[PDB]
Amino acid sequence: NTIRVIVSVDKAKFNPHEVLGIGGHIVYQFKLIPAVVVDVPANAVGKLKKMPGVEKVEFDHQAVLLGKPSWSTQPAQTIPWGIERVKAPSVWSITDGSVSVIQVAVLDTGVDYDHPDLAANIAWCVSTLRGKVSTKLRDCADQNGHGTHVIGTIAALNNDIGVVGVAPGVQIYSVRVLDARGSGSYSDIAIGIEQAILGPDGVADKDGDGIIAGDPDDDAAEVISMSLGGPADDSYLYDMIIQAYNAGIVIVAASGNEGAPSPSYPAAYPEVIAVGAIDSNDNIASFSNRQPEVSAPGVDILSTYPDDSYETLMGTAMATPHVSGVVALIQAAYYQKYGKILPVGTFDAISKNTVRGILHITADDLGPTGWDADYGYGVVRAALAVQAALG
Ligand SMILES: [Ca+2]
Ligand SMILES: [Ca+2]
Ligand SMILES: [Ca+2]
Ligand SMILES: [Ca+2]
Ligand SMILES: [Ca+2]
Ligand SMILES: [Ca+2]
Repeated sequence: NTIRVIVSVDKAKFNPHEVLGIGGHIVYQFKLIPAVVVDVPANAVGKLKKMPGVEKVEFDHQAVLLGKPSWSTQPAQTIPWGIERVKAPSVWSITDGSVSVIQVAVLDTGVDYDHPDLAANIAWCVSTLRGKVSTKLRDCADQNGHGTHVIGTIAALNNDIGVVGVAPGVQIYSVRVLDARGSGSYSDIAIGIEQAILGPDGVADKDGDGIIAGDPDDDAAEVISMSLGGPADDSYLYDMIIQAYNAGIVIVAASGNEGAPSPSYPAAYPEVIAVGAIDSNDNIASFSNRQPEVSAPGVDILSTYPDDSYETLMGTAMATPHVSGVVALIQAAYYQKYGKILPVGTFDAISKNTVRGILHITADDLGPTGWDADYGYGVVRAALAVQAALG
């Protein structure tokens, strides 16, 4: 019948009605890139490619969650091993992430938005599934569990129940881009990245000052966390990754669980921090795809899970939110002190002047000395990173 594609367009020359004319459907017109998600009959893909103003026709590829059940806890608050491993709790007196301009967007299976250990930190929920952007909580709710678990590793509340996140005061945007089985289309994921930049108010840079992340006048997230991965590198997705990066947003993603030689997408992009998984003995997990940028706890990870529950999962998906939490603590501390955020930085940054530079120099260097193919620069450490940021 119909196939989903994403066209990159010249906006002066492209007419969406010409798509409608061939028996297609306009799914989503991106605000931040010159591209449109459309459905067209198979027979019309040729006609699309020749339409005026159509510069590229790309097909809609699939990504999957990167977390699975490993195999449960007392009634009091438990501190999962990985939260102490990334040296987070000592930071909280300085900041636990509750600086008001900071939000972390988690693009995943949705969230148990009323979970007692998460609810006070869930600031906004949206779903982009099938290219239909919804802020109905019933569409945003997690039907899988994975997204709830990831968000609790970042931001579960520090109190007397449940668990606790790396940045337990930080505001979360849950952006639902993966269905009940944890599969997601690249189109929905790119609409999700866009929504994290646009934020609740639907405008990227509302006062027109060119500042998006770290502007208190805007509601852009400062961190986008993607515990998911795909095999394809598509130009429109990368264009959206670059918009986020250029908005000053730190992007973090799981390297993948295939023990493959390099990270999946979007982790593999230069502008994204790829995260590998360690276990509780500081060994790299054998499933962890290699050549990550940093590594973090990703085996036997206890966190929140629907409905008002807790679960132990494993995968590079569980490692990623540890790193996203550390980044939130870095930006929050930096803003608290200076009234601005740090630049994101690059894959090979090695200075205290960028988020990624801090992460790399303060990471616990494991296995062979320096960056290696298993650990990346090593295991992220919040207490040291914040010390570097503020120094
Ligand atoms: Ca913000
Ligand atoms: Ca708690
Ligand atoms: Ca906004
Ligand atoms: Ca602004
Ligand atoms: Ca401003
Ligand atoms: Ca090393």
